[PDB]
Amino acid sequence: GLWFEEGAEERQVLGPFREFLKAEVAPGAAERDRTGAFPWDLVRKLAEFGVFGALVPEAYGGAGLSTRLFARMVEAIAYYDGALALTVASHNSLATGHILLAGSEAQKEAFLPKLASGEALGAWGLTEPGSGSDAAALKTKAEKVEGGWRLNGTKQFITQGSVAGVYVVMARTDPPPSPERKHQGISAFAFFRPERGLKVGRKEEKLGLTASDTAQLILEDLFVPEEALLGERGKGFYDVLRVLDGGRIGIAAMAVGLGQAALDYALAYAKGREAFGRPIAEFEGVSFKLAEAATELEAARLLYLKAAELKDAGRPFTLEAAQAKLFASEAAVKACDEAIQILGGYGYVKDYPVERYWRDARLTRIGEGTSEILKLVIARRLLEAV
Amino acid sequence: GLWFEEGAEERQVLGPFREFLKAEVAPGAAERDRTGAFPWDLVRKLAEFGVFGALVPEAYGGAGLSTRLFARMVEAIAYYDGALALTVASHNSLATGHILLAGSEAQKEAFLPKLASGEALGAWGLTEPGSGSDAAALKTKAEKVEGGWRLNGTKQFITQGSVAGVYVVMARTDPPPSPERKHQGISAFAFFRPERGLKVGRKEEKLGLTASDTAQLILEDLFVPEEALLGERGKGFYDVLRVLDGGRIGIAAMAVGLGQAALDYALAYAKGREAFGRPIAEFEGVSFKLAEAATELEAARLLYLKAAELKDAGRPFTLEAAQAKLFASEAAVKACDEAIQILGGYGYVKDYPVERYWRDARLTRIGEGTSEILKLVIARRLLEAV
Amino acid sequence: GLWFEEGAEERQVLGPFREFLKAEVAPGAAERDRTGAFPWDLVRKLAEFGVFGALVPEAYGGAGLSTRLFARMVEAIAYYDGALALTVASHNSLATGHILLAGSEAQKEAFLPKLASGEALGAWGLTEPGSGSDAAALKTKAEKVEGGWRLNGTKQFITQGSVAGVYVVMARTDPPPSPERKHQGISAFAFFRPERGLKVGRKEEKLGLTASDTAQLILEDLFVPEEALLGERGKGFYDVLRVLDGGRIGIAAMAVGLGQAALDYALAYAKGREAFGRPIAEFEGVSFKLAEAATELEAARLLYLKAAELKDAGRPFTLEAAQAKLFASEAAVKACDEAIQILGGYGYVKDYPVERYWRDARLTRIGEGTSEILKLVIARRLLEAV
Amino acid sequence: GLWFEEGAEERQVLGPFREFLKAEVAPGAAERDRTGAFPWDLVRKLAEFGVFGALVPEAYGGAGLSTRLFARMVEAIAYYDGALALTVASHNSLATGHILLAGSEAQKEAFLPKLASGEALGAWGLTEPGSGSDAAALKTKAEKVEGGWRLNGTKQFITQGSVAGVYVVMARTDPPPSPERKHQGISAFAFFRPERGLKVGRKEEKLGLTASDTAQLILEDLFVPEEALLGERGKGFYDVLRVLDGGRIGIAAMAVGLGQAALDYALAYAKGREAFGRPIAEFEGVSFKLAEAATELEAARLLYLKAAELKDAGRPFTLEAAQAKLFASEAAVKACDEAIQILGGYGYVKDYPVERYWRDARLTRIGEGTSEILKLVIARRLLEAV
Ligand SMILES: Cc1cc2nc3c(=O)[nH]c(=O)nc-3n(C[C@H](O)[C@H](O)[C@H](O)COP(=O)(O)OP(=O)(O)OC[C@H]3O[C@@H](n4cnc5c(N)ncnc54)[C@H](O)[C@@H]3O)c2cc1C
Ligand SMILES: Cc1cc2nc3c(=O)[nH]c(=O)nc-3n(C[C@H](O)[C@H](O)[C@H](O)COP(=O)(O)OP(=O)(O)OC[C@H]3O[C@@H](n4cnc5c(N)ncnc54)[C@H](O)[C@@H]3O)c2cc1C
Ligand SMILES: Cc1cc2nc3c(=O)[nH]c(=O)nc-3n(C[C@H](O)[C@H](O)[C@H](O)COP(=O)(O)OP(=O)(O)OC[C@H]3O[C@@H](n4cnc5c(N)ncnc54)[C@H](O)[C@@H]3O)c2cc1C
Ligand SMILES: Cc1cc2nc3c(=O)[nH]c(=O)nc-3n(C[C@H](O)[C@H](O)[C@H](O)COP(=O)(O)OP(=O)(O)OC[C@H]3O[C@@H](n4cnc5c(N)ncnc54)[C@H](O)[C@@H]3O)c2cc1C
Repeated sequence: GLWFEEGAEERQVLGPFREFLKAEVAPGAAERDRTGAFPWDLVRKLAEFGVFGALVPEAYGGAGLSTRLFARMVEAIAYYDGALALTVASHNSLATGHILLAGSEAQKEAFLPKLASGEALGAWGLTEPGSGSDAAALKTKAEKVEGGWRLNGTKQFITQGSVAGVYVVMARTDPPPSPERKHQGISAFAFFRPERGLKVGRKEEKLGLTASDTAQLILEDLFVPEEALLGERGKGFYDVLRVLDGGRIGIAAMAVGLGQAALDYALAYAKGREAFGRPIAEFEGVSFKLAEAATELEAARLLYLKAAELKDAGRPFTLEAAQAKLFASEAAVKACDEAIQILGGYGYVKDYPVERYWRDARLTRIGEGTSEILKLVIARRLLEAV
Repeated sequence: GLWFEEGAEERQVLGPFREFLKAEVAPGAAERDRTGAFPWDLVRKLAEFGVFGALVPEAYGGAGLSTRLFARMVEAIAYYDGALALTVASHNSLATGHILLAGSEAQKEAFLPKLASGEALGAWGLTEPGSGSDAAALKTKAEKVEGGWRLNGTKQFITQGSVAGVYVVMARTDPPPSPERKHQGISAFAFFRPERGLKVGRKEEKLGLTASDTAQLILEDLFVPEEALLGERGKGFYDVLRVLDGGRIGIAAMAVGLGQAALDYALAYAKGREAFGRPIAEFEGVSFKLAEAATELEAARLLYLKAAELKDAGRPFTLEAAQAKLFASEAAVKACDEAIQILGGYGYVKDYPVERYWRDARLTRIGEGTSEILKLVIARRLLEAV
Repeated sequence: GLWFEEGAEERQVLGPFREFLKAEVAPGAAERDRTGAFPWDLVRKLAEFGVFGALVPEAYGGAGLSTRLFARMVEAIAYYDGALALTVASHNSLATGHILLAGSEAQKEAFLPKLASGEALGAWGLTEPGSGSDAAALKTKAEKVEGGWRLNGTKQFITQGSVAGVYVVMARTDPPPSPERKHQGISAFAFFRPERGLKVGRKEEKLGLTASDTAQLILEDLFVPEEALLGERGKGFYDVLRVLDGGRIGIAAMAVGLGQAALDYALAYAKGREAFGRPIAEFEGVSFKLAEAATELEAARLLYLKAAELKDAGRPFTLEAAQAKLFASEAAVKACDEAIQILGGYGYVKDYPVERYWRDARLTRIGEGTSEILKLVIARRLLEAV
Repeated sequence: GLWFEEGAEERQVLGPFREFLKAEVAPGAAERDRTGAFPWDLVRKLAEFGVFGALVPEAYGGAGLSTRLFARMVEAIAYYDGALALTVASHNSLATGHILLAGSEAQKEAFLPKLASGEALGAWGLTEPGSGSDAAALKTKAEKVEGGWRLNGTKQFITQGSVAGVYVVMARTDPPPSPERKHQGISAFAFFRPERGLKVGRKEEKLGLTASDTAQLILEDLFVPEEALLGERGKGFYDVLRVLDGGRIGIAAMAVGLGQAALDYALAYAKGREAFGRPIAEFEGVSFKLAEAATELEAARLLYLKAAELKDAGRPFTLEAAQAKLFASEAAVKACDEAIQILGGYGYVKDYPVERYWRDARLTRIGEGTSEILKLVIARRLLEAV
């Protein structure tokens, strides 16, 4: 069909997928938000579908899907369970994506098959206690030893950090030429869950996405073989930025899914709830919110589809991925907040899903580049183009 | 001192009060947000101070404070514990306020002393499952019987609903002349916790203000004596509106307190957290948020002080109370959301208080008149004045 | 290349078109904004580009272009002269579009060739002094007489009202079945500039779009032949609604053009203007404004391209055209206001074009359905879909 | 009565003042916006009200009014004529205020009587073509010569620049110790309109405030006596900062006046204009805009009254004046834009005053410190307080 809508082939995949989500994922979303229990059962079931190898080429045991279709799949998952959407998006975009992007043929044959089947979930460790937005300020170090490297440092807020079977960690291998250029000298390392040298820190409770595994990683004299070095030594940061460009498309889709769920719930609610003798949807104070949210969410969807298209075409998309994530996350969180408002007192109670949608969506304005950082990324590119 | 700042007499009360809050209330705020355990210990300690009889005249065993001072006290409590602030604000403004406003000398001597000492917490039941914003659409009925009345109906989201010793419930005693004028025929009833006829429904879990008691009340053939009728029969709605005007000043103050706590935390954090070689407070993306929030919160404070002043002067303040609550709640929630953003990933974790500040403040845009309802109230008054 | 980009065919047309605009239209834009002198000379030259018969089939002497290409052409014109863009958009979308939509073969052969060549500009009269948003409340009457009709009424703010050679006027021919169905009974009439019966009222000075011809039309027992009736008698308002859907796509494009011009100017200015030792573009207070505007403008463009595509595909597009116009107009006006701010004092002086961009763009949130009306159109469609 | 209301004394002054404004100023406001003709006649009459020497002590021939009363007077003027309000505010706050602040007894006796009577209007020249927000980067030089100084430089956008009888110009007299301390070495010079050495450049057309005199000043080896030095040599910028604090209070009041005029007009219009069978004020899309604007404008007024009070009390008010100006200007411009929207097409025509209100108010977010600069001033004060 038309570029902006789901084509026949996309519907053939997404239609059945959405029914699976409604039947198997939706029922326990509220409970998972309360308990935080990692959904191993659903991971297993999704993995059997190839969801955890979505972007991985079929040659490596993956589904070989396009960025566009995978993004739509993430939106679909997020509509029913934000935590699961983050689990799926991060696994595919970050750890797996980085190995697919910079891995040698040997590394891709060793890691990709296990990641694509779900046998091994992937964790991507960039952020640290002292550095997030300024990611190049990381302090984890990698020193050269006989047979490989010795890693020492701490990673903060790592998704799948405690359940991962494969880890990709960024560490400094060489001194930076200057503080302005501290990105130089950083390398990436890919390795299977260590027998020793890696421990999970005190788990933090989160505002939302309860069931998503987020943990602190403490690396103490962790040994990794020579084959662990991912990409060229000291040039890992450029690769990190390319990985985040792709990851941002997934987060944009995640945001749209959560915002759409909130809008859909508010629309249905406003049509059935009456006040002053008529459905509240008849008051502009409610209908205008619905119209604005619907419009912004459609705009956000078009933006992430555009970014995905550029990536699928092998063209630069840094600016476009940033714009998509920025707009989708900001619009989605606003839509969720308006949905809470439309339900009134009921929007403040956990028996209804809207308060969870907001709590889950709220992280999309922070993860993989805060909205502030993205505005810098966007402005810089705009100014360069004069 | 100058009208807009705390005078010497106000500081004499608030200064020591704030230290008490820092030492006895602040320490357990996070735990109460997780467990929802009603703070009986703190209620007892505050009650000994007269906090639960703040507006009640000294003749009835109250503290006889001004609306202005009580509002500042609510802001102070909210700064450290939103749930406790709501408990204090609702008890004083609604149940107690309604009895003080419309009670006969006999009723005030019977109820006020117990409410002012905290021996009896007050619950005010207006809202029902089918009516909130359109409060005059309530369905609870009061039928005249020998010796008094028989009440039947359900109240929704009632603060102190399960722990109250005194209840004030609104019910229809006479048929409305028309749907446009359904407010006519509604009466208010004040009574001590019933030996029978009243039961607490399934408790709902909330987005925030966890430790604040919120319950559904089910009235089944509840008998109340003739002396229970509060105000004139069928004219209780006008009184309800006057009670809400006063209550809105307290909620405005509550919002300001929560927003100020968020701003203060973000300011301190931004000064100590460094990125790209400098405190993040040095980046306009952060400092502009701080400046805007500080400015809006000060404006909100001036607005609630103005409303309080008018009430203390015995002058109309419906428009002013609505403006104060509308602006304070909207500004406070925005400030809290910006504080989450400034802390970044840390703003999304429960080890820090900012995510709780937002969750607690979020109800202020809904309770005692949603922002939408308040805009209607304000616009109507503006248009009447031409 | 990709759907959202200009295709090979589009570039071959838009490339030289833009060159013409920069050389012949841009130079006098500022002067026209000051004098309001209608650009008859530019109209003649533009007519050569197919621009005054863009959507009219080649059979009737038009250019036979797609809605998508025409929309891009309107954005291009708007980038350099907002008044000219409105002249082109209205002529094509309203008067011409209505005749193309409901005209009989005889009417199309008689009117379209003259409109499509620019020899006769078209004016569309719907709005009246007492009705705009509530367009079906028009009072202009059309009484049936021997061999035709006699029209009496006043039309307000009609584009091309004083310079038009062809007029399309909506007038009531039959009584409305009920006040709720007042849209029934309205007919459309197409006719050439009469010798009498039509006079132009006191010209009003406008905030922007100075050179765009806007006038009040006073119909005084204006006679029109039987052949003047456009569409089915009493079904004129239905055609009007269809005409507005198409028109809104053009206004959305117009808005994007003006907003893009403001953004581009602000970007160039911020890169060259220094303060405190560096380009002001290096301060986030400035760069964040630029990033947000750019993000919203690109979403707005995607929205109008989507609406144009649906129209070209013969599919429903009422909802989509409303979303495009609403989003684009609101985003463009904000971007223009931000540009004024970025230029500081220079943004307040007419020597620079940004203040004009805002004044011109400001009408896009009002014309062809105010933003408020569009939110209603949007909400209704969303709710009807359940 | 209450602090925030007009006191007995204020009403006795403002009552007749407002009557004068409505009778003598309001009638020609629209015409002056079209012609830009400086209102010399109104200046003479206003001078009678003490308005051109409002803050000047009676000893020096002034009115000896409080900052609070003067601020209310500026709001009153702005309500009817924005250009006149700027003329009064700038004359009083800048040129006159600077001489009153740093002038010696001899300078005050020589300048103030003439400025305070309106016989000599005052121009304050700080801004230059290359420096505005970064005011300390001024390039105008003051070389020491026999019996005085010789000034060379260009001043940009100077209010009263071409009609002033007294000029206060900032020029560098000594080299800056370092680029970071460039504010040191700047001096102020007060002098009467010279016979040569000062010429007015090409007048620029403005977006609004048409009748306000604004001009570029070219100083060409302009000689001024030793007595021209205002304040301590090289310490002129410190006085400049103090002058701006006071000026910002006046601009805040100006903004409130314009915003209030727009709000009042929109309220009256919405009550009388009907659509779809009822006053448009009955649609929340319109009434919510009115309620928000009214709420923000009253907060803005409270903020400027607070700042004025602190100044009158001899207490610090830098932070407060910045907050007042920032809030008032932003709120007023938004209210004016909403008024344009509420009038629909009529809001876009000059026959109605709302488009002028917006154009006039728009400068308040730029003059005497852009909103961006004010947020910096605010943030710095907040952070210094820890
Ligand atoms: C639930 C969750 C899951 C996550 N999963 C992963 C993961 O799987 N892998 C991984 O590596 N990381 C992960 N993260 C970390 C996340 O990427 C970082 O939190 C984020 O990139 C930076 O946030 P921060 O906490 O470092 O805040 P900071 O970087 O300290 O920033 C704090 C505030 O300062 C602002 N700021 C900083 N610099 C500037 C500037 N120059 N201009 C303007 N504003 C600025 C920021 O926008 C923010 O508002 C996760 C975080 C969370 C909460
Ligand atoms: C934690 C909590 C504590 C509370 N405590 C008390 C208490 O102590 N005592 C008590 O009596 N009640 C209490 N309430 C109830 C509260 O007052 C009501 O929820 C509120 O007044 C109305 O909300 P609602 O749930 O009825 O939503 P509704 O009234 O159904 O409204 C839903 C949405 O429609 C909007 N809307 C409705 N009408 C219009 C209109 N005409 N125009 C535009 N928009 C409209 C509302 O603004 C809202 O966005 C409490 C609620 C909560 C959540
Ligand atoms: C420069 C210019 C060119 C124009 N050219 C043409 C033309 O070529 N042909 C033509 O026929 N007309 C033309 N118009 C008129 C334009 O179409 C109308 O102005 C518009 O459709 C309705 O605006 P109005 O002035 O009637 O405002 P109103 O309809 O009176 O509305 C006033 C305010 O009330 C709001 N409002 C009204 N109803 C509701 C509601 N139900 N809910 C919420 N808000 C509501 C509106 O949004 C607006 O904010 C032009 C106008 C201008 C200024
Ligand atoms: C009608 C009018 C009357 C005036 N009257 C007077 C007068 O009487 N006397 C006088 O001396 N001047 C006067 N001015 C000038 C006015 O004071 C200056 O324009 C203003 O102080 C600075 O604006 P600028 O044009 O220099 O913009 P710039 O200083 O170049 O700033 C341009 C943009 O960059 C932003 N910016 C700059 N630095 C930063 C930063 N560090 N962080 C974030 N953003 C930044 C600004 O906010 C603005 O958005 C007047 C101007 C006008 C238009």
